[PDB]
Amino acid sequence: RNEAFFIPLYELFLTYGGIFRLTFGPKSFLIVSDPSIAKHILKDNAKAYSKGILAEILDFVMGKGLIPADGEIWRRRRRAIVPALHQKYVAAMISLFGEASDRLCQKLDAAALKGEEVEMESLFSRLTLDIIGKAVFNYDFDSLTNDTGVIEAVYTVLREAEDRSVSPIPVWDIPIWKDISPRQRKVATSLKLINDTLDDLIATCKRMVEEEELQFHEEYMNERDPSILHFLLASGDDVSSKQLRDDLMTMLIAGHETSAAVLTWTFYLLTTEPSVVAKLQEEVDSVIGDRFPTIQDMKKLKYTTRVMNESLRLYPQPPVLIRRSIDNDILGEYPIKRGEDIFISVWNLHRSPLHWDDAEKFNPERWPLDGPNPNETNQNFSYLPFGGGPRKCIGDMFASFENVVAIAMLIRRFNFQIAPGAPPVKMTTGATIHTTEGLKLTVTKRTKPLDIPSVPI
Amino acid sequence: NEAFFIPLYELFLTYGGIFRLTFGPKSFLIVSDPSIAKHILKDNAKAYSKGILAEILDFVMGKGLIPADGEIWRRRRRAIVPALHQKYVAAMISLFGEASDRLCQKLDAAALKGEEVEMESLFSRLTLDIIGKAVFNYDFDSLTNDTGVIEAVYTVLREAEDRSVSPIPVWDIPIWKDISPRQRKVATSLKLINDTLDDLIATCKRMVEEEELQFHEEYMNERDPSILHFLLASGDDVSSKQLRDDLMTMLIAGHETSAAVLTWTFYLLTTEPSVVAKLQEEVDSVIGDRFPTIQDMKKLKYTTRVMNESLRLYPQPPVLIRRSIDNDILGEYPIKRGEDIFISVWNLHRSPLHWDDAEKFNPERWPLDGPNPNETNQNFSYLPFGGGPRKCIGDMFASFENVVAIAMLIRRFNFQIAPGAPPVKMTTGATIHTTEGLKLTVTKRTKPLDIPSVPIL
Ligand code: HEM
Ligand code: HEM
Repeated sequence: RNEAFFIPLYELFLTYGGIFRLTFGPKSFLIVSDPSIAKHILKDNAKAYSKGILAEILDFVMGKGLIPADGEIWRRRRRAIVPALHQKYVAAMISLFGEASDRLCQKLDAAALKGEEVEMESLFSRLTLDIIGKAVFNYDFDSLTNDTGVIEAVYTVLREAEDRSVSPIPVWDIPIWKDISPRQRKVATSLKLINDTLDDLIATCKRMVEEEELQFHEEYMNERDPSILHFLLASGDDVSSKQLRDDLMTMLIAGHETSAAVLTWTFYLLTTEPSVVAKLQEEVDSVIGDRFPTIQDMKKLKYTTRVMNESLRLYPQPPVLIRRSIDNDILGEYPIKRGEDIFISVWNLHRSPLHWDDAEKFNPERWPLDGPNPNETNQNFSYLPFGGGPRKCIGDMFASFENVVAIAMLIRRFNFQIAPGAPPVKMTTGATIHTTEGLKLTVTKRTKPLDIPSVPI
Repeated sequence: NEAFFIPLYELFLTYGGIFRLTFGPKSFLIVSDPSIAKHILKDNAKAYSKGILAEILDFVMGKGLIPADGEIWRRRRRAIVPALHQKYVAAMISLFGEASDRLCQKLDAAALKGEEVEMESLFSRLTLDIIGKAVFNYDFDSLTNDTGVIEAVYTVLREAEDRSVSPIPVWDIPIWKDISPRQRKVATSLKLINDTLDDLIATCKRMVEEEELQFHEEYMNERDPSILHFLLASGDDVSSKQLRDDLMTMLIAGHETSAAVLTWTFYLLTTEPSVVAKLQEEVDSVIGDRFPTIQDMKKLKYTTRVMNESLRLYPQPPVLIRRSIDNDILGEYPIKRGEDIFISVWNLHRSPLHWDDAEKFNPERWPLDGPNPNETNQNFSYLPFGGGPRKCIGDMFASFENVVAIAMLIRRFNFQIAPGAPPVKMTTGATIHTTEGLKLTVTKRTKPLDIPSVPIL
């Protein structure tokens, strides 16, 4: 169809190797699928690269215009935000993960009783939105149940950004010159709605901070408002309201669809291997049963963690990392000048036959169950679930626990199967990998071990 | 590939004078009915804006994405129109004369070396040299030279034509990634043009202060008869930015339009030798080698018809873009606000239902001594200069410009399609360009009353 462009890039990769140039007219793109070269760009010589095309496109959509900002502004804000995601914060977020997942479970119980089919991708999107809003700026979207102005303003921003997501493979369409004016206006309206909502949250929290008798420190957390926003305001760092709003927006977007896609593809993947569902159930039944998981449970949910590890391998979010050279460099042996637009295919890295045995196989036990958890260091940049180098994910522990909690709880409560006559599960791509027409599943209440024998009348 | 108006012609033959073209969630109304076009363009013009075309043009020209108050232009149009009075147009005939003669000198040289000429390019230079002088008293000398400012004009032109809207999809990578650099490159060219305009304004402001002439409807400083001078002598309170914009508007409006008319006229002439004969016969008789004067204009009847007929077969532009800004009825069909409309002038001009032998180059389809054809005359089946409140203000200027140019060239030279010349095909935008140029063979014409000539052995 209008295939996810990383599929053609995979085929081209098998032929042409870990670095090749894609030419189309007077413009070209470098496609990097070599772990060493990816490590060079992302980590060893990261300072020679910007986010190029992706940054420019994203800035335009978000109202920041066509002038690339000083990169040191973000480096500064990132340094300020990272400490907010400390050990104690992540532990407190586990509770939020549990209750939010339970709300989804309530929705699933209802659908199961009525024997209805569910579209899981949509539901995972609502769940993770509710989580990130609460976690980041202490707001309850309640998108699992409602569709409000701000909820719709978020998805309008999302849909628009994804529609502008860059692909080096030409498609059949009318140029969008005619569309710039109306699209930017519609988006601007949605952004103002979100920003006004954020403004009310900033003000509310500033007030809570002034009235506090708490010393700020690296492990600071007001227990009544443990959000990142609260941490940032208790810091005393001088930041404009515009910048702070922009930061909250960044993490909302970074932390929403990412986890939703990971849950979606994990559950798709689970349908393809019943024996994996078996091991998963066995662990969850033993370790947590019906309990909301706690920080101590995370170490013990080993097989669940690996399932997530393996899902992110087969379906990376995003499947491509965009860069642009801003200085001279050598990629392997190949000299390059400033101005090269580069696509690092995480999809190719993760599924490379040269670096993975049975690359297309869903096998959570390809990394020893009791060994170390796989990461970009571990796997020599053949595995990049959370990126690598200075621009890597800052929500990686947050998101790992979020998804382990969600998977574990759901797998405890329900049996999931591909619905009869459900649409085929195909991919579209952007910031994350979406399904083409949803993930339609049959959900039934699971008969748990140690259930009391039941007898209908 | 094809100029999109070609498929719209075929669709028009099937579906008639008004139909909806659908592609996804968006659609365009294609109007080819003279009555409906008269309704939109004239009778109920107030229910329509220039929609997509205006938005696309505003962006490229540095005016952003919020449409200005339409009343601003209506005000400025009222101020500019009086500048193109009878006395002014007469004085421009001299300029038309001398510029065409300069092209003739270039053509004389090429004939001597037996070189082939690419006429579209040369007509573009000719009309650029004419419009710059007539509008803001500047000599581009593009017929002889290549400067930065000349290149800045064509850089703007090329970009605008590349963004010109087509309702028919093409095969390409979306240009979201290119918005920032394109906007920047153009802005650089625009600044160069604007700085030149600023210097011209200043020179003229001083010349106006030190002159002792009363302003009136027939005002014209004989030393600087340009439109710019008239506007400054008016006393109209207008900002420099606005004035610059007006000069840009007319530069663009009066440049490529005439070039395309000359280009397609000369293409058409190669297709009908008997028309060239009649043309030569008239020109030999009426003006000979003389530069035409205002009095010659009435007498150059067949030349006028050749131009009339060229504009019929190759309208500039081939489509007029509108958008409904109120409710309306198009024929019988009810319409809401927000409809994007393409009036196909190409279809109107070539409709078999309204023209006998519509594809035939026949300057005598309007009786030679009858009235000159116009939008009133032809009941909106003929729109060389548009119609209604947004119609061309340079229509008399341009009609004389082209008659002068055609007449002189046909007096002096024989033109033929060059051997092995590229095929003449069409691309489209604000005007109809050829795909690969109009390569012609040019030889000095043996005129009646030429002294018998004998080359030396
Ligand atoms: C399964 C969930 C997630 C995945 C797979 C993921 C993945 C990634 C990846 C691969 C990058 C690097 C992109 C690049 O280098 O171009 C990134 C960046 C980032 N992530 Fe995540 N992420 C997830 C969840 C989160 C969460 C929950 C947060 C915050 C609470 C977050 C915050 C960020 C931020 C702020 C960046 C930009 C860092 C920078 O540019 O310096 N992410 N993410
Ligand atoms: C053969 C040459 C020309 C042709 C075929 C032509 C054709 C047209 C047409 C069809 C329109 C109306 C477009 C629409 O309604 O969307 C128009 C508008 C206009 N023309 Fe011309 N034109 C020519 C030369 C000129 C010249 C020489 C000038 C000025 C010196 C000029 C100034 C303008 C202006 C300012 C407008 C905009 C009117 C408005 O929006 O109210 N044009 N032209």
